[PDB]
Amino acid sequence: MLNSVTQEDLKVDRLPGADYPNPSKKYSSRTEFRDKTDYIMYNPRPRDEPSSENPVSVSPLLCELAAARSRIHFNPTETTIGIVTCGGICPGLNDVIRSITLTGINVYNVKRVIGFRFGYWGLSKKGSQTAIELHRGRVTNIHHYGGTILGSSRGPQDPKEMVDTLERLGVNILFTVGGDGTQRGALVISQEAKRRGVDISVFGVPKTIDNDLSFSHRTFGFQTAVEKAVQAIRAAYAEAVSANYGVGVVKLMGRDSGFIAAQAAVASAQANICLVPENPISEQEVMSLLERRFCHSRSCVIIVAEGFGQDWGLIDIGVILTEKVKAFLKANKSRYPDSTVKYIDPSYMIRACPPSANDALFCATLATLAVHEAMAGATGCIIAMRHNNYILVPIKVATSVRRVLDLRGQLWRQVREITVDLGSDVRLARKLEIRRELEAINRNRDRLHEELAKL
Amino acid sequence: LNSVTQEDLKVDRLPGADYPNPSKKYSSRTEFRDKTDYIMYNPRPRDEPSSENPVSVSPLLCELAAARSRIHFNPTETTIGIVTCGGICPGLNDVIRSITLTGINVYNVKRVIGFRFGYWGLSKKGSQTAIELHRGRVTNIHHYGGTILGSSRGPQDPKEMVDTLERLGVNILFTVGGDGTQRGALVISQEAKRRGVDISVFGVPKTIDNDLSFSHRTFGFQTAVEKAVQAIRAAYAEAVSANYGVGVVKLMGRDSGFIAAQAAVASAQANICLVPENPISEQEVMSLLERRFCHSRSCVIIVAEGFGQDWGLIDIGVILTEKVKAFLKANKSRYPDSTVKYIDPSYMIRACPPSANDALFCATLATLAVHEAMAGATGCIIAMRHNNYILVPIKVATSVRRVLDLRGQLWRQVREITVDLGSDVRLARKLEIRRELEAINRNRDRLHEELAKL
Amino acid sequence: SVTQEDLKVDRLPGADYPNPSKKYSRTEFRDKTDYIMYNPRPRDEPSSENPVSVSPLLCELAAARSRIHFNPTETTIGIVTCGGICPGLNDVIRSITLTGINVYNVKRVIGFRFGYWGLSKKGSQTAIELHRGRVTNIHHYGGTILGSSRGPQDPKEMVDTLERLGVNILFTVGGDGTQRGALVISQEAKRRGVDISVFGVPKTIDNDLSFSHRTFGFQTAVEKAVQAIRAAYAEAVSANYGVGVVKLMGRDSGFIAAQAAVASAQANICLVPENPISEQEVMSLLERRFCHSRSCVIIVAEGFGQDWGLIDIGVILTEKVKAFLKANKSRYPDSTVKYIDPSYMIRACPPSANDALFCATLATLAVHEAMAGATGCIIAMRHNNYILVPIKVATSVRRVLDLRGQLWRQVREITVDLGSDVRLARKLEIRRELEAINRNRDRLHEELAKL
Amino acid sequence: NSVTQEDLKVDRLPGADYPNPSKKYSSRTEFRDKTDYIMYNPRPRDEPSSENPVSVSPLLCELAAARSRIHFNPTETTIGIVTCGGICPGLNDVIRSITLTGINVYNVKRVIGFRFGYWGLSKKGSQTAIELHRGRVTNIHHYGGTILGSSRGPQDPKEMVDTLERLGVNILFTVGGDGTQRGALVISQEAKRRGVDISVFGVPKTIDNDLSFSHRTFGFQTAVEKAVQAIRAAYAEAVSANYGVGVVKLMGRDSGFIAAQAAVASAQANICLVPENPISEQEVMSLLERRFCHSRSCVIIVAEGFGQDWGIDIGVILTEKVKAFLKANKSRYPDSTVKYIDPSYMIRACPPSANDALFCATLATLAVHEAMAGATGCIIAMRHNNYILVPIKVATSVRRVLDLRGQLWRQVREITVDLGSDVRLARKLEIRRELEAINRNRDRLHEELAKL
Ligand SMILES: Nc1ncnc2c1ncn2[C@@H]1O[C@H](COP(=O)(O)O)[C@@H](O)[C@H]1O
Ligand SMILES: Nc1ncnc2c1ncn2[C@@H]1O[C@H](COP(=O)(O)O)[C@@H](O)[C@H]1O
Ligand SMILES: Nc1ncnc2c1ncn2[C@@H]1O[C@H](COP(=O)(O)O)[C@@H](O)[C@H]1O
Ligand SMILES: Nc1ncnc2c1ncn2[C@@H]1O[C@H](COP(=O)(O)O)[C@@H](O)[C@H]1O
Repeated sequence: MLNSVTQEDLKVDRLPGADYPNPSKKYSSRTEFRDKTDYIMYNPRPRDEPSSENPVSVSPLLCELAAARSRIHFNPTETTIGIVTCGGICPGLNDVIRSITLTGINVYNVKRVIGFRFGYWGLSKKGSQTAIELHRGRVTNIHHYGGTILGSSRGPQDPKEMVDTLERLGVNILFTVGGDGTQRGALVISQEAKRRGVDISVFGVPKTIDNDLSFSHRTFGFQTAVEKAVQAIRAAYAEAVSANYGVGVVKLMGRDSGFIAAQAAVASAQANICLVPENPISEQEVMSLLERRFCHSRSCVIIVAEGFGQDWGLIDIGVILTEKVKAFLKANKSRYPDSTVKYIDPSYMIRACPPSANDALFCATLATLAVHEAMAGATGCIIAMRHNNYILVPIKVATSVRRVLDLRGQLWRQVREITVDLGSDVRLARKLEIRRELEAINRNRDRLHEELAKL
Repeated sequence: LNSVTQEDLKVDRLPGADYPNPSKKYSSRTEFRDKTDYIMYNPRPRDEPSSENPVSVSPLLCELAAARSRIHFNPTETTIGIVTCGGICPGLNDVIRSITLTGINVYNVKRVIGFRFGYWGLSKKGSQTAIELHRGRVTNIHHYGGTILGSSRGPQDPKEMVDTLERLGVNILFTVGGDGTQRGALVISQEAKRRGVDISVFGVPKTIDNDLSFSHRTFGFQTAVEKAVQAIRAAYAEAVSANYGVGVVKLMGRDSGFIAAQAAVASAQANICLVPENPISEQEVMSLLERRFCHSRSCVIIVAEGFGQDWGLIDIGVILTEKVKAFLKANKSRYPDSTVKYIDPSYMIRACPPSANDALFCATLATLAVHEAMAGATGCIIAMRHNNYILVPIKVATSVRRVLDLRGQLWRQVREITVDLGSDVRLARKLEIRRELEAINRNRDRLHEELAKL
Repeated sequence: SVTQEDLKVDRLPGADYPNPSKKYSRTEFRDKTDYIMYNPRPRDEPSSENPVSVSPLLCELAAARSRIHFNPTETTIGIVTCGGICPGLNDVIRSITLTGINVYNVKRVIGFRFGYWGLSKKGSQTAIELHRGRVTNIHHYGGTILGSSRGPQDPKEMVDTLERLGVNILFTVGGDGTQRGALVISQEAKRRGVDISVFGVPKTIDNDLSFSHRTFGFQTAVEKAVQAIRAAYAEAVSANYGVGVVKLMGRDSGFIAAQAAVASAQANICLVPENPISEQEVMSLLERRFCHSRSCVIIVAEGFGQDWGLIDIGVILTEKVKAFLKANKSRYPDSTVKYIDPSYMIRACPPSANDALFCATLATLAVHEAMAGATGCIIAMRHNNYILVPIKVATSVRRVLDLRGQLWRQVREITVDLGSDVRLARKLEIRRELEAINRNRDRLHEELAKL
Repeated sequence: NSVTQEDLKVDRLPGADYPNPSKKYSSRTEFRDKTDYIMYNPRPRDEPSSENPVSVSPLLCELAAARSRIHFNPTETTIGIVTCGGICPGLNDVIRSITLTGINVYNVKRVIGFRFGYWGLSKKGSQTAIELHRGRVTNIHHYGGTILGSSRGPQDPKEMVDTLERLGVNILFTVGGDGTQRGALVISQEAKRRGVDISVFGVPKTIDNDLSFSHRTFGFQTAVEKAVQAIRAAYAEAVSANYGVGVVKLMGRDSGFIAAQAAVASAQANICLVPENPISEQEVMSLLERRFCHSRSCVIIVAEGFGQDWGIDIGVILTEKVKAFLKANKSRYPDSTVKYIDPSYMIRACPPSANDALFCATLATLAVHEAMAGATGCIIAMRHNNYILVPIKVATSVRRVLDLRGQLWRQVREITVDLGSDVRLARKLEIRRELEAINRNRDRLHEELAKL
């Protein structure tokens, strides 16, 4: 499916012609704009052992790098930019709206920037009345608060009606901020526009807090969601450690992927069990890990992605896991007397907020390069990040496959180093830990008796 | 330089891997590594896209860090030492905690020792103060700033220090510190080899400035940016609250501008960003200020501590503030009742617990450092490039300092948000008035309509 | 019904020792009991003579005393934390310990583990020695280093433990249940003629203590509640006809819901147990908000609407708002409802700076007054001063929002009313906005003429 | 205080001809028919008797509340707002709550924001004045500074009342310090002289919490929150060094309220230096050397107003002198380190704490209630947990300062180092307490280990 992917699948569509010079006065000289397309390897691992001659990629694939171009497709002073935000909100939405608007105006001096309201609905004939004019002063402070100043909706709309609106308002570039659904719909707008011979770029900024985009290592807002998940885990840990046989359960977003659950688990440094849809395990296996933790520890923290254990009945795995942990501890009152289970569901608090500084940097940079490349005629593509570089990826290939935790990858390996195992001798482990602690006590006893001898 | 060879990147291994990895953390024993895996130093292709697979611009391959099938040290007889040197940095306690817990929870090591107050803690007098790091001692240390071991800047006698490592039975010393510390670490490694003593010395790079070669990110850097942004928000609030207000923020960056540059973009409020890599004159700075003040009533200036050392080691924050005040006083006629507010957050950007993303990074660096030291790696540091954890010999890592690429992606992003001298500011304001009048008129129309149906 | 005798704070017999504190001259310790008025409102108009209280009642002020009941170098302090955790618990443990050691140089400080269970014969084995180095950093994280439990224990068994370990002062950190049990320990100790102060630090995040304006951790719970409301508002304002529902703690009182509502500055409806209103009245307020606004934020205390069918009012209110909006798709098309329950996140955290100050001060004065023989009482705050209140009166009556008080009045100024003409209001607001647009249009056409 | 009940009598514009239009309260009984009072000092003069207690002070302060009858006709009323002096956390919250109370409660005709302090009411400056409608203030509470802007300067009172007349302003809210409120009283009096119907009503802005007839000013608690952030950093630097010293300078030109509360709130302070308690260079170094007897780190908090006799930036000077002292004593304190943090404007140029947002909204809301009800020449303040009105004249006569015999300063001294206590005896007893812990732990561990 992913080994099915060819260099042609990664070839980024360009509208015909680059007839205008880049007006940007932001770089030192004109040599810092790009004459030609530069690439980066999809997989920078070598195929063979080190030789005398240079290394060769395991993969045939090259990803197009995003940068400001010498020659652009759209005449800046006649260009109108449209922005639309679709689906659930995500930290940094306002940062993206702000940076598209300011890059369009401060760098390219575009005629006009339009904000379509409440998702694709804003491009319907009735909805287009609500469209707002984004001037520089309108976006100055929007990055301080959560949500989208434009609003969102999950619905699709009639592509014919939507391209009617883009024509009527003279929109030459539409930036679609949304998930796979939105970008699939964006590609349909691009194709309807081409069919009518209308000069319109449609350019996607991927919005998925779950970080489940293929050809991508990081989507905007994900790191912020982890920051907030850690806040919920700290609370769960405080509840759990404050009880004799205390259990803290945190449910986090992750419908089909466990990236938030896994990173939050490691980042918290307090997680004992981490449950993700990629690693389905039974009720009985979970309770085994709990009873193992309780052998020589009096508290347990369980992180569960909302997508985990859908076969345990779209159902609330947080409530169900909490019931089953309570049921298990009640069945074993003799071993775990006066046990307590505390459940935390931070739900929307991890996505409905302003971004972390690192996410603000990322949002601004994604938005800025998106405008550079759309001005330079890029269409039917998304901007993404891989191996620390900003790349362009056609929507078709990006929306064909969902990314998921590699259970043999680096992150999941780190999760297993901090969580409880069934393999290791827990009695032997406690025996050695008592020795390490007695050695500390005895060195302290000695250093103290010494200090006390000199008063 | 471009005179770096594959041999410069070859990571030293102590002789023998006689023990199986005891780790019970992974699903099966196939998830440990039989052989050394590599990643390209430069994953850009040399030629245009062909029929055959792409080829690196660079000959160089960096060794990837991972848990190994076979390890050099007998876990239940192994003693780990930790020492923290130099200025503190967000995540120091996270690193101490993760070395300790990886050593104990994964490898079941005999003992973990924390040497106090840097290399001084391995001197004969200083070794009395060494503390026993058991699991219960490190449980909560990640909640607060600084180092539970303490630091010092000083070097010590390598002979005296290897005496201490022998006497206390230390098999692995983790050196958390800057180039100075890692150069000294390599000398400990070599003194140990000279005496035929079985000791790995393994570096965790500590530099908040993110100025490590063969590296894209050092621990604590992202946290320093988070705190720099806090100082810029304050500077902006002061500046925008005044008619012709100027906010000046000085940030760390002795020889590099990574913190200044990322904080500038991350704040989204910066107008001028001054870094040692791009020396410009007093007159050029005041030009950018006067340009900002053409059609704006506030200006925010970020300055790295290393910028403008030629302006007559010296506090560029205080000097830049004096000169901006002097310039605005000389021009009261154009800029009446101007205000200049100076913020130096200094140690507040490094003396704190890490961001979540830095906690993840610290724990992962520390964990892989223990895997690789157990597996016999010595005279090297762990680092991050292109989103992967790699090993790099200390010799090459300490030969050259990393610095902003003025033609790189970050510095390009800084210039998109900051003031330029090239663009017509009168034309720009003319067009912005048009865009704003169009907004006002569409709103005026939607309102006259809503009002007709009330 | 409360009399001056109900407020008389019990003192153990004798003050035979000088206060050893070298922190302050000796004139800054107190010779005699000082008081503050329960109600500092005047009975009569302003006169020639000084004003006179509406209330006969005087509350005893807390301060370090010249003469103390316990011999410091022979005194052992016990600490126990009971019930659900609360922001600043570790700050209180830390300040009791450091005041005991740094100020009074007490022999020993013992931390009983997991609530009153820690003073049972089996539980007392787990008791920990609180020396100065053990508490240095505990204020950086949430929960209690001692642990908690809800259970009571045999008072006879517990006073056995206090005798065996030589505990002279037990600090009981907990709610009314805990302090009622604390008073029983105090009385069992007196019955056996054993020299033991039992002194309460009130733990209730709900701020529902009588003879009190503020309990520790409450302001921190509000800080975290506001975080949940900001998220609810971001969800709601990002939707056409969006509704954000936040459930907050408040089993019997609405202090958190009310303060969070005002502090957020984003609340449209605030539902508290003190003001029971019907499903139909709530939906009336929603439909009123939606007349000329596209978002609504609803704060609901967990104790509100228990007659709507112990039950999760957050889930039930959310279902009913969804049901109401679905029944009215014609007026509110593509409406969305987002529910946030921050639950334990508002109590399982380190305190705000203002709560750290409060916790340290409560704990420090608690140690001063227990050393000075105070027993069977709690320390509390009224009218910006630290006071002592006997447990008996403090545990007789629960405090609840005054619907005619200053806070609830402020909640109603920011929330939607049924009384006002919404059409007239929108008419005038369009005028105010058009005046802004027209002045801006003029200032811009001018600036542009001189470019 | 030579202060009399007459000094506290709050001026009312003549007439209350309009009913309160507020539909926010359940019924009309929740508005106030008459002025209610609270005692300046609620401490009793005599011991508990049969009869009710009597105040030590003759003074009664007027309580702030929404009134049954108001002076200004709401639908013809224009509110002006001006922000003067250095910014302070919650400025935008105050602008927002004045605007929303004016519009949502009273349905006032118009709200005007004068820009860059009193300058905005000058004839040239009034061109820049902005229209505050409901939509303009929705989100301003999320960020620091003032959307109106500030300046320190006074202006011609004649010119300013000219502007208020021309624009039809009936209420001017003056957000600023004593300087601003003194100038506000002059506007009030110039308006009265011309027989023009104008309330001038002050919202006190001082982060230092140095207002008389007041226990808390808006933004103070937020400044403490941020000061603690600087102290945590200082402590991390200091504890990470052998003989480490962290020095934090905080605002406090004439008062030490921020320094004192930050010291206690941080729980990490060893020395706290405030202008109210001037002590010598030699006395400071005595406290440092005492801390270093049995501790390896010291945190020193210094208010900017401390040690003006030291012969100016007290932060830089104290740091130099501590370095000089430790260098003179290398033998006792080898490889010592001193780290200086000046958070300066970071403690005031930010959005408020939740508790300060509550306070700002409440101050602003009651300010509008009372100005609509004809109050003028006064400020709103908080004492003993209640909102009160205080004439500007008395409020601007005297500065408030730490009581060195008061409750807060006593709490500072409980946590800081003393010279009086036997440090050898103290360490002896602390080693005993720690050995008792070690021995109980050694026992519990040998036991657990015997049963595996
Ligand atoms: N290598 C590691 N890095 C970071 N956190 C870890 C690591 N190993 C374990 N942890 C976490 O740290 C906690 C230590 O507390 P405890 O398990 O009670 O000793 C464990 O519960 C894990 O949640
Ligand atoms: N492309 C961009 N992305 C992010 N921040 C930017 C960008 N362009 C400008 N900014 C910042 O946004 C601010 C907007 O304020 P103003 O220029 O006063 O409208 C500028 O001063 C910059 O600091
Ligand atoms: N006097 C006030 N003080 C503080 N917040 C208020 C006040 N009046 C209203 N609010 C809040 O501020 C919001 C203003 O935004 P909007 O209602 O959309 O105009 C209201 O919905 C209330 O939550
Ligand atoms: N009663 C108290 N309440 C709060 N903080 C205190 C108290 N006594 C001392 N402190 C602070 O707690 C710190 C404890 O660290 P140490 O002095 O090393 O034990 C002291 O340095 C003071 O800053």
